[PDB]
Amino acid sequence: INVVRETMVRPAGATPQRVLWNSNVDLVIPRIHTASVYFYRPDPGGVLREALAKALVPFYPMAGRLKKDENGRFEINCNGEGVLLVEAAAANASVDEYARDFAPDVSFQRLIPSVDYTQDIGSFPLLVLQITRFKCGGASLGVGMEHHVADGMSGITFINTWAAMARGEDPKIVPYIDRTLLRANKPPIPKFPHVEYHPPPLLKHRIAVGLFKFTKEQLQALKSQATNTTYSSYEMLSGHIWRSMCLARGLDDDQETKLYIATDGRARVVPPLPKHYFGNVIFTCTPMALAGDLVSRPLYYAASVIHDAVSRMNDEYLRSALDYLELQPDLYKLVRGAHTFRSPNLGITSWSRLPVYDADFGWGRPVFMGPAVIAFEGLVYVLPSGTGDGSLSISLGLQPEHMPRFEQLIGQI
Repeated sequence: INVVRETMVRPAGATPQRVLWNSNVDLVIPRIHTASVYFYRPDPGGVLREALAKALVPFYPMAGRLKKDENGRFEINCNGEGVLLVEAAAANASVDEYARDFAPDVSFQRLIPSVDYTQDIGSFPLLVLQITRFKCGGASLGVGMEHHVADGMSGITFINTWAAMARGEDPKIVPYIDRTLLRANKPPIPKFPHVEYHPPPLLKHRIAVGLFKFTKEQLQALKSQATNTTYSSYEMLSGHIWRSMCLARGLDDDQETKLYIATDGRARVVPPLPKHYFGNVIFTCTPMALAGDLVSRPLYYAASVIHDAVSRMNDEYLRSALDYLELQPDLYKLVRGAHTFRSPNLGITSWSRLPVYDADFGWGRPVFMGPAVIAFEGLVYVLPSGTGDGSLSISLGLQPEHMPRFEQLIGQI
């Protein structure tokens, strides 16, 4: 990959010099990962830059820097120091030479800046953006965001705002920037045990990435296997992936397994949070069951443990977690990235609700929106459909000798 330019873009002007306090859910997050790649194709530089500065007027926390206070608690120091925007060019080109089946791999890590977090926090950009053009109109947007500034939803809002501005339009949107709403009460009064942050079950006493497609003529069936109640397609798919991995890993029947589902609390908090709330609201929801009960009983049981676990996270339960996390012994060791989604556990983060394919700059809309590289096993990305099909794709990492099976049980609905 060749590089034409590298610019540290700061807001167009007039930005507050805040220091944003961060809510407990603004601190417990898996690392600074959350990378993303956007793939474009032809349709029917001097503008992408100024649109970023214009979009950094309302979203000034993105142009800030990471900082600790006197207690070591992480903050967002609104420096206005800027966001890194790179415009790359590839000689070899052929976007699908490059992306091929769009499955994540190390070559996607090259559509993204290198950046050393190990350095001092106050002097790396919280967000980096790369624009890599190809041979006949292929474009690639790489996004690398720090978790302590905003969640995925608030990050996609920015990319959409940036794209809406580059189109020659205007944002309409003012972000709500105040994390004191999710402040735990004084004193913390937990009402639940909160097994979400309990240690995961242990397996009873590098890798291969896999991208899998679910047509619409597959999701129909899952809705056909639904019974007292009747569950939804995503709840079936999720349990289907839970069921498949429990069989792909050859788990013993009496083993406890844990599914780490990220949950958006913006809508279930009373009173409801403001629109365009800028921050991290992602709460953890962990349904659990024995490995045998998932795979021996019908698929609607796997949704039963998933649905009843998500339906328990009401305003009384979410605010009880904020009080709960205030009492934890170490602030960021509940952060568990590299070996929590080990066997027999797993994690499923879904993007089937974020307006992902709304990043039209003028080159059309994305054909692809997905993660750059799979770090390790256990994390399932529920991709959204771009062609309006009603489809649903998933990307996944597993041990090299569990993927050949996992591919065989996923295809059988």
